[PDB]
Amino acid sequence: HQPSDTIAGLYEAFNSGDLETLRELIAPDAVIHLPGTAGDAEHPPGTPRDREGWLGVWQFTQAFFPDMTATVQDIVQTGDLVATRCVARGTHSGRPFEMTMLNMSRVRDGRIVEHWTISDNVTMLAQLG
Amino acid sequence: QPSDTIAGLYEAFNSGDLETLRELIAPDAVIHLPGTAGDAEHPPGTPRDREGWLGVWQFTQAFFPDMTATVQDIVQTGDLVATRCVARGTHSGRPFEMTMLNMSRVRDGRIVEHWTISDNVTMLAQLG
Repeated sequence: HQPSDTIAGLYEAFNSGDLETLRELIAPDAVIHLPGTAGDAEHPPGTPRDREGWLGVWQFTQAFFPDMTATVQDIVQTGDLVATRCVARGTHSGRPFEMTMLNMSRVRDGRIVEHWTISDNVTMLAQLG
Repeated sequence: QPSDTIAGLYEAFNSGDLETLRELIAPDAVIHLPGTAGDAEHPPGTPRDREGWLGVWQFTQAFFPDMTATVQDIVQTGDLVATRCVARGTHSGRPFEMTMLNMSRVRDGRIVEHWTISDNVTMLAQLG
């Protein structure tokens, strides 16, 4: 049950802003598949990022939603693959939101080497405006 | 096994097999669809039942008639199965590949709870 612990540790580390732990738990050359909403001028929607590309997108999103946190609701493991359902909770200008996130991660030697994630952005927008 | 149920579900969606879909999904299943599947009558974040889900899926089938969903990775622990799928098709001569992530609870060989989200923005970018 080591891969499960890695992924639980990842979301803890994102919530705390713990860069050191993030960089231990994610390989520098990990293949990170972010959703099309994270697409931009240099990286069109289908294009994988590396670790620091992912942490860059995370930091941008944190600037807009400084109190956003992720809590793991379900976790399943088979071999080196871990899938998770999380709920991202925050407020925008004092109005609370709850958004589902689904993730799939490959873990090797206690580090993330591949990750897919998608968030329910439309449901979150509906709750705010 | 729960893995077999979920593999059978995506086969049945690909073939348009309503009878098998209704065998594999309980009528009272709790289906958490993304906000994109929200509607005037069903606001975003409201769960649907089976027939609500099959209603949304039938619209999506009619809109992308050559789209298929293929299970790429599947993980199982107890009654929970998560899957990563790729939805592939050519729509009006433009090819597309979009990731889908799903999580299902299976009980007595039927889906009783399901969460799904698709990478719609990536798909739209590939078509326009």
